[PDB]
Amino acid sequence: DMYIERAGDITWEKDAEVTGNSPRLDVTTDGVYRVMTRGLLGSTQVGVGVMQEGVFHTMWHVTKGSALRSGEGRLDPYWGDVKQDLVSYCGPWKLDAAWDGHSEVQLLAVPPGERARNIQTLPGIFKTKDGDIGAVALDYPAGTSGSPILDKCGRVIGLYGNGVVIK
Ligand SMILES: C[C@H](Cc1ccccc1)[n+]1c/c(=N\C(=O)Nc2cccc(C(F)(F)F)c2)o[nH]1
Repeated sequence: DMYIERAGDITWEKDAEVTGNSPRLDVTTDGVYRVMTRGLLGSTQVGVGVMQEGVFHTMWHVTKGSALRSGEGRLDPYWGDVKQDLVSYCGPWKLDAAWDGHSEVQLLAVPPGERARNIQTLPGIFKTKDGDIGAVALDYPAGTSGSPILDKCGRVIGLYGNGVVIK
């Protein structure tokens, strides 16, 4: 039994936390949800995801294509990609926004057993083997993966877990 419970609103918080890990630039209803999996003993958060325009968005490794219970209703997967590590439920992919490249972002981190929180940060670019990946330099536990990363205009520009390749 894999299910979703709501974590909070998707907003750019003006008085958000600011990380010391990076340098500064200059001196059905929508929201974030915890993807859970109940067991014999207790319950355990496997990931995070975004509900937007009647479509639930998360990463493939969280659910692995499993149907999600949502209180009374049930959510079947519509589309996915294993190599990109993405999956949508109830409709096609709707998060069309992207990082501009010259701005700070807010990670709306939704960690396991802990409240949702915005952390402001400048993304770095890391030359990995087989790509220059852009990433937010913030280590959160596994189960936080799928947490949305936001721009100043409120839009989800990426999901936390794996970085983003640049070509
Ligand atoms: C700290 C750790 C570092 C790490 C990175 C990759 C592999 C292994 C380790 N890390 C980063 C992370 N996620 C993102 O940075 N995601 C993201 C997605 C789209 C867009 C943006 C952008 F807006 F910053 F560019 C970021 O998850 N973990």
